[PDB]
Amino acid sequence: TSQVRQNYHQDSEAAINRQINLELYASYVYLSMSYYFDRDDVALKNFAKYFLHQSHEEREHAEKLMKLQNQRGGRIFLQDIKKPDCDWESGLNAMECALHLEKNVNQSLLELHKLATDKNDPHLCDFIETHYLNEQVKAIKELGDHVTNLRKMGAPESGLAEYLFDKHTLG
Amino acid sequence: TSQVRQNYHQDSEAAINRQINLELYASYVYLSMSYYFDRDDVALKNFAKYFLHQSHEEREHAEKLMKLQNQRGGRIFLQDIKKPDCDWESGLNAMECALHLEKNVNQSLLELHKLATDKNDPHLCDFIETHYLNEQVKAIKELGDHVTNLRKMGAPESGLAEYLFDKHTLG
Amino acid sequence: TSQVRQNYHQDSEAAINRQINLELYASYVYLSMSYYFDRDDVALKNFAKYFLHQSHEEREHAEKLMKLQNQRGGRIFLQDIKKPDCDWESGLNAMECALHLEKNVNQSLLELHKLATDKNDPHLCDFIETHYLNEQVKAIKELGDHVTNLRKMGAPESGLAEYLFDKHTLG
Amino acid sequence: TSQVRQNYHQDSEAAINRQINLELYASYVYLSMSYYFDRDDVALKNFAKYFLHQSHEEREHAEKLMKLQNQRGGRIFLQDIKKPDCDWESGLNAMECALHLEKNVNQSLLELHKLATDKNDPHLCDFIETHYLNEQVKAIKELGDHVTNLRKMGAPESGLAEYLFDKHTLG
Amino acid sequence: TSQVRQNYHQDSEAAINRQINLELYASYVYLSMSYYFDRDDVALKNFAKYFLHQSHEEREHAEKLMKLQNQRGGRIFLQDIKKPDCDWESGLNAMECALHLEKNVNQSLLELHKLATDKNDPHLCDFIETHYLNEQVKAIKELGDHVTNLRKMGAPESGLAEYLFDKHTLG
Amino acid sequence: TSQVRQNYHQDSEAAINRQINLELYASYVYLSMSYYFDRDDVALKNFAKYFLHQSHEEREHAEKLMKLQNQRGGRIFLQDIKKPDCDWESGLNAMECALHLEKNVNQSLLELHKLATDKNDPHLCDFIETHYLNEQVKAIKELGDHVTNLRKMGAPESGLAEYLFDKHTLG
Ligand SMILES: [Cl-]
Ligand SMILES: [Cl-]
Ligand SMILES: [Cl-]
Ligand SMILES: [Cl-]
Ligand SMILES: [Cl-]
Ligand SMILES: [Cl-]
Ligand SMILES: [Fe+3]
Ligand SMILES: [Fe+3]
Ligand SMILES: [Fe+3]
Ligand SMILES: [Fe+3]
Ligand SMILES: [Fe+3]
Ligand SMILES: [Fe+3]
Ligand SMILES: [Fe+3]
Ligand SMILES: [Fe+3]
Ligand SMILES: [Fe+3]
Ligand SMILES: [Fe+3]
Ligand SMILES: [Fe+3]
Ligand SMILES: [Fe+3]
Ligand SMILES: [Fe+3]
Ligand SMILES: [Fe+3]
Ligand SMILES: [Mg+2]
Ligand SMILES: [Mg+2]
Ligand SMILES: [Mg+2]
Ligand SMILES: [Mg+2]
Ligand SMILES: [Mg+2]
Ligand SMILES: [Mg+2]
Ligand SMILES: [Mg+2]
Ligand SMILES: [Mg+2]
Ligand SMILES: [Mg+2]
Ligand SMILES: [Mg+2]
Ligand SMILES: [Mg+2]
Ligand SMILES: [Mg+2]
Ligand SMILES: [Mg+2]
Ligand SMILES: [Mg+2]
Repeated sequence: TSQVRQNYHQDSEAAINRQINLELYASYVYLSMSYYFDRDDVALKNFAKYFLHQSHEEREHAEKLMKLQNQRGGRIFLQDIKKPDCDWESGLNAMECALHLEKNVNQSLLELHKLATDKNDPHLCDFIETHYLNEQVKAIKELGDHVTNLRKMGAPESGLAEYLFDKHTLG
Repeated sequence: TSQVRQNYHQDSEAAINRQINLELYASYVYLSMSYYFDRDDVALKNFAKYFLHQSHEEREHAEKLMKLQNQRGGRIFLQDIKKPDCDWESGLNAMECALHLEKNVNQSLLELHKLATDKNDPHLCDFIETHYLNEQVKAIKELGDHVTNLRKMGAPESGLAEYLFDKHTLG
Repeated sequence: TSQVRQNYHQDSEAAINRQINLELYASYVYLSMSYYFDRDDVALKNFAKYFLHQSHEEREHAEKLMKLQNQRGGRIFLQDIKKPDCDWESGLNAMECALHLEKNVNQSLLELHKLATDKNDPHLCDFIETHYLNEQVKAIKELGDHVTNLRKMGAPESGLAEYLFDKHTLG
Repeated sequence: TSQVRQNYHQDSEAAINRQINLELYASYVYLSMSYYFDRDDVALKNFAKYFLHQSHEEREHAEKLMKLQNQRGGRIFLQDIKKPDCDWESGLNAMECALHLEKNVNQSLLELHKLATDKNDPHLCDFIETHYLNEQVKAIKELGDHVTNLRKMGAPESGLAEYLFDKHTLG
Repeated sequence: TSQVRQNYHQDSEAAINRQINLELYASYVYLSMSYYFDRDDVALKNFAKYFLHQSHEEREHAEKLMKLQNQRGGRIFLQDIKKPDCDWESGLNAMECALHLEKNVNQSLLELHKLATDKNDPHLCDFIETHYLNEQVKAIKELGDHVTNLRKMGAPESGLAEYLFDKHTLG
Repeated sequence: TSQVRQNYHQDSEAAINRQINLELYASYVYLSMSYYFDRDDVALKNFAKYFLHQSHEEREHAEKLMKLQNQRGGRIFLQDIKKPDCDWESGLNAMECALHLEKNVNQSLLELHKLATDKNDPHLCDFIETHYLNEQVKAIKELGDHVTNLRKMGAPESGLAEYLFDKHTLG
């Protein structure tokens, strides 16, 4: 029992542990997407850099939830990080799968907030709002914008489209 | 139907469209107040600059709600911007009408927040808190302070009062 | 009756009030065009910035006519700002509608100048020439140039065209 | 009755007055703790500076709640500041009493937030979250860390422990 | 019994403890005066800053007497800080009450010096002369100067007077 | 079949995929060790920073083997990252477990080199020598040095030992 713990429910402590695992899974998916574009048979350098930066951001999102667990007096509990569920076939197909991943992560964060509201934990509500909810909203909007451009340009059939998008939008 | 929309109720999307129209109406009122003080028969230069800056701020408040509608996957819907409801007769009477306008805009924002709370939209609650609620509180306090000074100085009878307030408080 | 008024006809004072309303209407149309390109299903960032800058310019054109009314001893009279008359369907269709708007605003300014010539108001003629007539001529030429490029590139069918125009001409 | 007051309940106005008194009491306790370490029979200079800085922070927390009362149109109501409830016997015993004080102040702030939630005051909820709740969480964690180090080093029996902690952790 | 104590009488040690309490009471009175001028129904910003600076100075006067108690080998003994004895009704009435407070604090310091002279404590006499007696003389003179200006200007009836004093003398 | 592949055996391509998984496992172990020292009941800040830096280094070791797979024309194949096998009980016990981990990673790299020598792959031998073998030798030596210091200082019984090591060697 922690000398610092106060107003922190056991169900919130477990939900934070489940959230950490998800953030580490998203980092793994973005790492797989990055090295697919570094292959000699795909070769889109800016797509690779974009997905590698997204992988590093998800690892920072996980480390800050681990900081929070200890700040409130909970105890961290880790599980296996699952292999990504997948072949990426093109620049367009990868951005669409990244859009569905960020919407999944956003649904979990909204569920975590409902729980923290039921347990009357206002410090935890503000933590989630401050550091996670507008970041997901901005990230999902950006991926939607990217998917729209690739399609209007002629992807996935026009191989010229993904090459020029690589230079102008990601470059 | 929007590929980015998530946890965003149709009633919240309509209430945001109504909010935009109000912000544009406040910009119009402040523009009318500014050019009344630029008249040769009134001639208070610092009152004119103060009200013109307030007009530009309300236009920025409107553009950021239009940014938000698109971020969440809603669709903007515009209506006519009504002519201001009015003659401004003095520096004091104009500050009192500006105080009643900012309290009207604050009542609408509080209603928008109650709705967003009923629909369990925590990203929208935090958006309103972060960018709108303490700004209205600071603005209403400032106008109250200004009205109190003009009255204690002898306005609207002392024409010396509004001249000296123009130089010391707004100058 | 104004201690500063001289050689300033009542018909010129009313025509200036009508001109102000038009400038504010053009600002509203350009604001609607800007946020259409910020939508997740269109996503042309440079088209959005171009139309937002045009909206701010029309608001400056209106504020300077309000300055002029007071300089000559007239009195400002405001009316409702009408909702824009419209769906924008593409980058090309929006530039064509902007070209027709700037030609409408130019026809009103030419009518205002004919009136000021009939009333032998040479200060008002020079004001319109100095600050409004070559600006409309330059603006209409620019929009004509933009429309010509989009068509020759394959718009509105080639979705690649509007993407590349966004980067090279507006970027 | 205040020309600026809006959506601000009498029960919230009284609870804010009670909160101010508590913040001033915490400043007084930290001032007593500081000068105990400045005594010739204790002589821990860095312990004295640490507790004096904590006293100044609590006085800033009180002044900002007094600013808030006036911002919302309430009226400040002051009571006597009670003498601290105490002999501090060592560096360890003082950090443990500071940990219990910061947890008491946090329980009052959580009660104030529940009240503001019942009265549907969202500006007051965000004020408390922004400026008070993560500060208490960070402060309680820091004191827990300090207590743990002193005990593991051999306090309160090892007089070497508190001397070396003074130089390395607070120095 | 203190290894450092020398030529320091028990009656001087108790009189220093009583002096500390008074300095903390003066800080509390100046804090109440400051936030009265921050109210929306008074609104004199420079009066508020002046009284807040005076509150911080009285807290420094108290901390230096606590430093002195320990320097000479005495032991600090704290009592409750009483609520201020009061409604401030105007800028003039507040300066007059501040003038009577600083004369009360000066009478206590003169009594403390008589005692230190009877006990032949020359280090304590010089301490009081160096750090306290000319400061009270300068402070009382300044308040007398301020009261004289407000009255000659027409206070408390002329509300213009306190506004202009706020800008010129305190601004 | 890869247009760039040359002198690169299928058994080497699989052994590189197994090596990647191990590097990611070591990053996970070092991340768990870091947040154990950030707990309020342990509180060794420099131990936490040391283990977090080691976690980031192992992730860089993995990304460079993924770069190498693609450089030679192989294809990356990912597996689940296993949860760490463990309670860390003290600073000493954690350094000893880190020493055994780095010796395990070194045994795998030596096996990978024997295989690359059997298949006469000299580019792969030099890659492993250049970027991995002296790094493990330096890392194992450093951990041995750390374990020796903690024991000679009195760990795990002397809680003073791990505190002072935290400040002098890691600080
Ligand atoms: Cl708890
Ligand atoms: Cl939805
Ligand atoms: Cl005329
Ligand atoms: Cl109210
Ligand atoms: Cl003595
Ligand atoms: Cl081969
Ligand atoms: Fe991201
Ligand atoms: Fe994330
Ligand atoms: Fe404003
Ligand atoms: Fe607004
Ligand atoms: Fe233009
Ligand atoms: Fe124009
Ligand atoms: Fe603190
Ligand atoms: Fe506090
Ligand atoms: Fe918030
Ligand atoms: Fe003073
Ligand atoms: Fe004093
Ligand atoms: Fe002297
Ligand atoms: Fe390492
Ligand atoms: Fe490694
Ligand atoms: Mg599996
Ligand atoms: Mg935010
Ligand atoms: Mg009407
Ligand atoms: Mg909330
Ligand atoms: Mg804020
Ligand atoms: Mg209509
Ligand atoms: Mg010209
Ligand atoms: Mg008592
Ligand atoms: Mg915060
Ligand atoms: Mg009493
Ligand atoms: Mg003498
Ligand atoms: Mg002197
Ligand atoms: Mg297992
Ligand atoms: Mg080498």
